[PDB]
Amino acid sequence: DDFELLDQSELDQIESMKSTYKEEHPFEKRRSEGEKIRKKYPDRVPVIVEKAPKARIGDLDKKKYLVPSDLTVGQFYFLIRKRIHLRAEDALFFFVNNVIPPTSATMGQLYQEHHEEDFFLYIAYSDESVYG
Repeated sequence: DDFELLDQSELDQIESMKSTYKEEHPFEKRRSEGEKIRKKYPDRVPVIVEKAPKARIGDLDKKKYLVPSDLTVGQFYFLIRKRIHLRAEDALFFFVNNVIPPTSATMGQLYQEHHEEDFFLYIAYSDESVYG
């Protein structure tokens, strides 16, 4: 009948993606490490990469990556996929705040828009194209 007005704010209402890393490392320790690493490497951003709970592909043992601010999401996909156990026929998707980012985005763009108050950017991955 009538139009439905979609609002960007809806994206922000979803609950945060799971992060064992956040839960098991006290906030102040994370924030101190993130601030220090940002000062040390002004051309890089610190990223935490974790499996979405519903993902059906292999887990990732190493979570902490320091990435060039100009690396693109497509390049990051290549590098991270190399480290996960999945079939060539398995898919791989990344999520930042529950949303799949563009292949063309840079890690510095994602970091500026989405880093948390500990100065880390959190990315989840799944073989499914929805976070859960």
